[PDB]
Order: sequence, then C-alpha cells, then structure tokens
Amino acid sequence: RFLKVKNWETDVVLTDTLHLKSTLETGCTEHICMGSIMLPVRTKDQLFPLAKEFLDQYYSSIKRFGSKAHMDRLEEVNKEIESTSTYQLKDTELIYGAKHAWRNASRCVGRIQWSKLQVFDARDCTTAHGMFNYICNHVKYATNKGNLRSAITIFPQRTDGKHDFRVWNSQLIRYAGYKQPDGSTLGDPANVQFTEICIQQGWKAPRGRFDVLPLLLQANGNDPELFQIPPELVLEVPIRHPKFDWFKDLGLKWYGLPAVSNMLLEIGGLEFSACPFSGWYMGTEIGVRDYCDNSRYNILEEVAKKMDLDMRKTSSLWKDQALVEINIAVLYSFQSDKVTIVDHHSATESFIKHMENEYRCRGGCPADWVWIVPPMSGSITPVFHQEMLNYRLTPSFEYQPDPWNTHVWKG
Amino acid sequence: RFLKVKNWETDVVLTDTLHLKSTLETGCTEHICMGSIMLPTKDQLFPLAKEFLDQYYSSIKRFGSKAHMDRLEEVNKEIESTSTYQLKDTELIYGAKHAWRNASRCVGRIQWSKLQVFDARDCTTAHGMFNYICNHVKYATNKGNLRSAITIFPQRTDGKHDFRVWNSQLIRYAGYKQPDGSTLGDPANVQFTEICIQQGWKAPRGRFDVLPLLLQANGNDPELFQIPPELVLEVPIRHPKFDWFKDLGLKWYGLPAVSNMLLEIGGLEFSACPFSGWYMGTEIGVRDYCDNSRYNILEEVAKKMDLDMRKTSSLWKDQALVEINIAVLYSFQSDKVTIVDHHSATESFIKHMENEYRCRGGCPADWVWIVPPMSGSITPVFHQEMLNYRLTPSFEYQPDPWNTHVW
Ligand code: HEM
Ligand code: HEM
Ligand SMILES: Fc1cccc(CCNCCNc2ccnc(-n3ccnc3)n2)c1
Ligand SMILES: Fc1cccc(CCNCCNc2ccnc(-n3ccnc3)n2)c1
Ligand SMILES: C[C@H](O)[C@H](O)[C@H]1CNc2nc(N)[nH]c(=O)c2N1
Ligand SMILES: C[C@H](O)[C@H](O)[C@H]1CNc2nc(N)[nH]c(=O)c2N1
Ligand SMILES: [Zn+2]
Repeated sequence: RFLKVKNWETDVVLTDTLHLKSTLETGCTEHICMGSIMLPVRTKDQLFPLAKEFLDQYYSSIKRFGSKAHMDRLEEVNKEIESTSTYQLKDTELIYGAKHAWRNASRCVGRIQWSKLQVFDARDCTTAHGMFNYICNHVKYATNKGNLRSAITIFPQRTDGKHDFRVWNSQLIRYAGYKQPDGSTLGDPANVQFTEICIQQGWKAPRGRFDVLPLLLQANGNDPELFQIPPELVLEVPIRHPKFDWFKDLGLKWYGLPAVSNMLLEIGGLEFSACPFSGWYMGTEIGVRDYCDNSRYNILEEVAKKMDLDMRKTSSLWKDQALVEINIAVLYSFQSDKVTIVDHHSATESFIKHMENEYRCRGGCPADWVWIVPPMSGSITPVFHQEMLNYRLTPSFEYQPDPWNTHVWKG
Repeated sequence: RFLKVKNWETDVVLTDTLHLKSTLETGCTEHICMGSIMLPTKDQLFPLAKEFLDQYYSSIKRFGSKAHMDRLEEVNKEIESTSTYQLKDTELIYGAKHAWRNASRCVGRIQWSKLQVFDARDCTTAHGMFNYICNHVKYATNKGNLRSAITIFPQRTDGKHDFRVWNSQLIRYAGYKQPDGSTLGDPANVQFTEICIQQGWKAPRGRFDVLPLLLQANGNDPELFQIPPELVLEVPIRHPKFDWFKDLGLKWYGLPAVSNMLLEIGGLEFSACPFSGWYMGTEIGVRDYCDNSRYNILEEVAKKMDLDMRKTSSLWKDQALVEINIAVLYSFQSDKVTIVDHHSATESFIKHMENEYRCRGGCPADWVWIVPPMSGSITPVFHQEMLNYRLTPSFEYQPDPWNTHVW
C-alpha cells in the first residue's frame, strides 16, 4: 500500500511505503486514536526471527544481502541462540543498530544528525564503578568544551531479567528537587522522588535550587550505587538576557548536555536496558518546558513582573510575552558561552528537509506530530503544517518502568 | 477497553467509557497513527435512525417508553414507504447540539447546549437561502455580542437535489492572482473567487473584499448574492502600544461561520448547515495573519518593530507573533466584539472535559487541533491526554461543490 502525506503550507505531497516494514503496535485502532497518549524474559521462540529481520536489514544496508558472509552470520546467530538462548552482536551491528534506533525515533526532531552518532561499546562493563567511569568518559566526550557531539554508551544487554544494568537517573545530568514542609518545592519538582531516593541511599544534599544530582548506577542486577560526576565535567550556562540586565539576577542557569539515561534500546530482539544517549538542546526544551511548565521551575510570573506586563487579564498575553523573552535569554546565553544549541525555527526547518530526504531515500520517516511541533510558536514553524505518519520500526528506543518500582533489593 | 487519560500537569486521571459507542473509523490502525492527517439505502438508514432515536429518548428519560417505541415504529414505516424520514423539531435541535458536542476538533464546546437552531427545512430557492443566511448573520452577530447559531437547510434526498453553500465560511475576504506574480487579498480564496467571477461577480480587486454568497438550492445551479454590508461587522486592528500598527491597514470580520460542512443526524444528511460561534484570537492573529500561505504579515510587522531579522535565534518571528495577537484581542475588545484568548478558551475546555467525563463518560478530542497554534505548553490542553473517536450526530467534511456539480 501507498500512503500520502501533505504539507498544507507548500502543497508538497510525499508517499510512504516504509510503514509496511512496521511490526510493533501504535496503541491506535480503527475506532480510537491514542496519538496524544504519552505511554500507550524473552524466549528463543520469538528471538531468531527478530535476529533474522535485523541481520537482513544490516546486510542490505551494507549491500551484502544474500552473501555467504550474510548466510554464515545468520547460521552463527541461530546456533548461538539455541545453544546459549541469546546472542552477541558484532561491533559493526551494534553501531548500525544504535544509529537506526535514533533514526527510527518518531519523537526526536534532531534526526537529521542520525548518521553522526558516536557509539561507545560498554558491553564489557561488570560493576557500577565501571559504569561510572564509562559515563564520565561519555560526558567529557559529548561535552567537548561546549562543542557538543552526539554519543551513546551501551552497557551489557538483558539476560534473564534478573541481572539488568540500569541507570536510575532519568538524565545523566539533572537538578535535585526538594519538597519543603510548607508544600513548596526547592529546585526541580520533576526530580523530587529521585532526589529522595538519592538521599536515602546516602547522598548529602546541598539543598540549593540547582544541585547536580549524583549518578545512581545498577550493574548486573545488583543494588544501585551513588557517584558524583566530577563538577569540572559538568558544563553549565548562567542565563542572562541581551537587553534586560535584571534577568541575570533571577539566578537561573542550566546544564549544556541533554542526556537521556532511562530508555531501553532494542536491537535484533536484544534488550539494552542501560544505554544513555546525548545530543544538544533545542532552546525550547529549557526555555519553555523546564523553566515555564507549571510543574517545573515555573518562572513565568516572576519574569512577567520584572517586565511590568499587565498581569490582571490573560488577554494581555503577558504569559506569551514573558515566554518569548525567556527563550531569547536561553539562546543568547548558550551562544554567548559557545555552547551548542539550536532554536526551534532552525531545528524544525532542518527536520523538514531531513524528512523529505528520508521519504526519497528510505520510503518514509515515522514522526510523532504531537512531539515534533515545538511547545511555543507552533504554526510559525514548518512542522505544524506538515502531515506525518507515526509507526514503530526496529531497532528502537523504548520506555521502561522506573527501576525503583521493579528492583529486587539485595540489601 | 476502559481507557484512561492523564493530565501530566495536575495528575488528574479520567476514565473514558464513551468511546465504546463510537461507530465510524479514525483512519488509524494498530500499525499506523494518522492523527496529524487533516482528512483521513433503506437498509443502511434504519439502524442509523434507531441508534439516534434511542439516544434521544434516553436523553429525555423515556427510553423503552411507548412514545419511544411508537416513534421508532413511525420512522421505520416512513423509511419503508418514503425511503427516508423527517426529524421532529425536538430531534433536529437535539441532533444539531450533539453534533457540536461531538466535534472533536472544536475547543469551544463548553457552550454546546446554548446553540440557537434555525430550522430552514422549508427553504426551496437560493433567494430563500440568502434570506435565512442574512437572518442567521444578524442574529448571531447581535451588534457584537455574538451568539452561537446554526441554520439547517433541507436534507439530501437522491444527492441530485443538494442544498449547498459554496463558500467555506459565510464571511471571508477575496483572493486575486496579480500579474506581478503575487497575491492580493486572501490566498486561501483565489479558486472560489474565480468561480465568483466566472459566474458573474463584479470583483473590486481589493485586499479585503467581503466575498458574495454562492448559494445552491435543490441541486440547481448556484446563484450569487451580496450580504448587506451593514450586517457584516468588521474590526480595524490596532495595537495598544504601537501607534504605527494601524497603518498596516489590517482588519478582520467578527463572525466566524463555517458553511461547507455536512451535518449527519440519524443517518440523514444536511449538506447545507452553516454554523457560527465567536473567534478564539489565535485563529486570526496566528493563522489568518501569520500563516505563510495566508496574509503572511510577520516580516512587515517585524520590520516596523525594528527587530534583528538576520538570525532566527533572536526569535523576531516569535516576538512579532505575540504583538500581532495582542492587537487582535485588544481591537475586538475595544470595539466590543466577542472574542476569547487562547488561555481562557483552553482553561474552559479543560473544565468542559471534566464535566463531560463525569456526566457522559468521556469527551472525544483531537489534541492536534485543540492545542493553540502559539504558546502551546503554557496552555493546559498541551498537558492533557485526549482520546479521539467519532460519535454521531456529527459534522463531516465534504467535497467542494465545484468538483461535483453537474452544471
Ligand atoms: C543531536 C541533537 C538532538 C536534538 C536537537 C534532539 C531533539 C530532540 C527533542 C527536542 C526531543 C523532545 C524532548 C522532550 O520534549 O522531552 C527529542 C526526543 C528524543 N530524541 Fe533527540 N535530539 C538530539 C539527539 C538525539 C540522539 C543522539 C538520540 C539517540 C541516540 C535521540 C533520540 C531521541 C529519543 C529516543 C527521544 C524521545 C525521548 C522521550 O520520548 O522522552 N535524540 N529529541
Ligand atoms: C461559541 C464559540 C466557539 C468557539 C470559541 C470555537 C472554537 C473553535 C476553534 C478554535 C476551532 C478550530 C478552528 C480552526 O483551527 O480552523 C473550532 C473548530 C470547529 N468547531 Fe468550534 N467554536 C465555537 C463554536 C462552534 C459551534 C457553534 C459549532 C457547531 C454548531 C462548532 C463546531 C466546530 C467544528 C465542526 C470544528 C472543526 C472545523 C474544521 O474542521 O474546520 N464550533 N472551533
Ligand atoms: F511518555 C512519557 C511520559 C513521561 C515522560 C516522558 C519523557 C519526558 N521527556 C523529558 C526528557 N527529554 C529529554 C531530556 C534530555 N535530553 C533529551 N534528548 C536528548 C536528545 N534527544 C532528547 N530529551 C515520556
Ligand atoms: F481537514 C481540513 C482540510 C482543509 C481545511 C480544513 C479547515 C480549515 N479551517 C477553516 C475552518 N475554521 C473555522 C473558520 C471559521 N469559523 C470556525 N468556527 C466557528 C466556530 N467553530 C469553528 N472555524 C480542514
Ligand atoms: C499529553 C501530551 O501527549 C503530552 O503533554 C506531550 C505533548 N507533546 C510533547 N512534545 C514534546 N516534545 N515533549 C513532551 O513532553 C510532550 N508532551
Ligand atoms: C498538518 C496538521 O494536521 C495541520 O497543520 C493542522 C494542525 N493543527 C491544526 N489545528 C487547528 N485548530 N486548525 C488547523 O487548521 C490545524 N492544522
Ligand atoms: Zn492514531
């Protein structure tokens, strides 16, 4: 079958065939769309076809499909499966796998960069201290003194589900959140629960508004251990505004490296439960969501006051006005400090070109409109006007439950 | 099969049971989501009538009553003999209100039960249609104190005698292709305008010419009429801060009135059913004014503000956008014409969602459409999970009549 998507701004129509290669379920049916829903131990049985599907894709991509090398590899994996119940990826296959998981990530607007991913193979890691060292190296490499480089570090795959490697942090770098007795929150409200666990595990909290959280690292199914990322490796940017000199006195800053550490990487049926990855920020992630969500730092009011906007009625669009200035400040500060960042206009324009290129070369590009469109100024970016099809391809990044809900404590 | 929706900002969780009454299809499958795609006989008729009459009689607490059984009986006899049936006034009003109630893309549905329904099923000619439409416009406009209304023309019979309003909205501005290659007026309306001309309109080739109605009665050829200018309330757009803003020469009309949709009630099809509410400000300031394929004024405005337009990262587009939308709201409010900002409107929709879940078991909603085209995540709907599904009675899209019309 052929599916068409239309851009309503440009009348460009693209044709999707790639969706035929999708296996996993969306959550939607003919009778309900779950497009705006955030979230809608494996036998030898299921494993070889998954391995075979993946190796066919790998060998096609290198133009060696049907080769003796291809056939020998399938054979080797098949035997390794029923002999050992799993299998190990070659380094080349892992690298291909990680890049394609990013390529297939329907919620990521930065995928124009997918082919330039630095893959760190940490499959020889055995302990939390070992995990800490690998993650330090990832952070230093990716940060690159502000000239950010995309990277992923891949820890050993799941075996029996009882020896998982996990990074308990949702991101490698995030700020602590502290719930006060009066009900107020100091720092980042999103991280109150994780902060409390860290403290219980023995972390000494400075209890400030921007305390970098320690790493909580679980190797081989063992209880997690605490580590402090060396502060000299954590690049931060004090936030100021080009025209408003009072903006600096809000005391805002943010970290330069956005590094998701709680997802699961699936490649050929193998599951990598610890696979921290990082790119660079699109400005609105910080300026719109992190700073202005009611459930986060929630600074719209204080900013609006300092600007002396009419705050008595919403139709003054005081919130909208303050929102723009904050996002100007974030971009200004990062650029001034020579730390990589991309504005939502640049990033969405690049995504459109990426998307069209993918349609031409690959037959499609799965995309989640709900996530791709930026959280401010939606229809003045080209993605708003672009029809997209969302479907799931493997290799992929998947969500997994938070480890504190599932972990069997050793004591 | 019992679905939950979460608000990620408030942690409020609602349970949806209403989706299980959905019949029509979404375009989505288990393998592909089409949520961002804009447009994804006697035996057919009776179960549809039955489904509707059942919900109607349940709504007035007479489910299973004799009047219910009698009505079902009476409609069935009528379908068998006549091939169709006629709705009682009570059923027509109920159906129209519920079509709005079920409109998953409409953010203003908290108002659904206050809809004025004008029964125009006795209309026979295009002149009669014009009269009914002028009356709708005058009623709905109400000197700037807007009131929601729908006017319902006769239902489809054999598809050969369709009533159609050829306009997409009762009130829009003309579009002209100029020889200098550009476009004067609304680019969205070039095609329709040329049909206004081919059919006889004397176009004044301006930038904001209120288009004439092209009205089709009983399957006949469409006729032209000009809405009395005195019935078209317009608003000059000024900024409360920038005195230069008025020089742009911008204005908009007060009455948003969709006229090209199809109202389905109990299997019956009303191909001509213009309806109107009042504007949410972003419709005009973000979409009408700033879409690249519409009036596309961002650059002009940015220059008048003397912004650095060299680099996208100065967010000059974003800054101009807010001010344009400030001026729209300020202008309507100053001229005392009903308008709602996107914060108030989305806040009300969250309230409506909660009422609906509580009293009806759900509320079909299209997040892609409900979230405003600016400042999305600083409105509550961004953080609200929504389930989209199709209930009847419904408003449906239908083909533009110039493609369908056997002249
Ligand atoms: C290099 C520059 C990159 C940019 C500008 C970028 C941009 C974004 C943005 C704005 C989001 C939405 C985040 C949110 O709203 O929470 C996102 C999500 C995502 N990105 Fe990227 N990204 C980049 C790199 C990467 C890399 C290196 C990977 C993987 C190797 C990746 C995979 C993903 C995935 C899996 C998501 C979904 C995360 C979730 O569902 O919470 N991205 N990206
Ligand atoms: C009374 C105040 C109302 C408000 C504030 C309101 C708001 C809105 C908005 C903002 C949209 C999106 C429009 C667009 O982006 O093109 C919309 C769409 C829609 N509305 Fe309403 N509306 C109101 C009244 C009504 C009424 C009275 C009806 C029907 C009786 C209705 C039915 C619909 C339908 C069917 C759509 C989808 C239209 C389309 O797909 O183009 N609305 N509404
Ligand atoms: F389905 C869900 C339900 C609740 C939370 C959620 C993840 C929320 N996203 C916040 C984290 N996003 C971030 C953070 C840092 N860095 C990136 N990042 C880096 C490269 N690409 C994205 N993304 C999904
Ligand atoms: F699926 C689609 C494909 C092409 C155009 C499209 C609708 C475009 N928007 C026009 C409708 N918007 C308007 C205009 C005036 N008035 C209202 N309105 C009034 C009350 N509720 C909505 N809505 C859908
Ligand atoms: C309910 C809704 O799906 C949810 O708030 C989504 C909306 N779109 C998003 N888009 C991005 N990029 N990131 C998000 O966290 C969200 N949240
Ligand atoms: C392609 C995408 O579906 C399209 O641009 C939609 C996005 N959301 C929208 N939302 C509203 N309210 N109105 C629209 O016309 C659109 N257009
Ligand atoms: Zn869907």
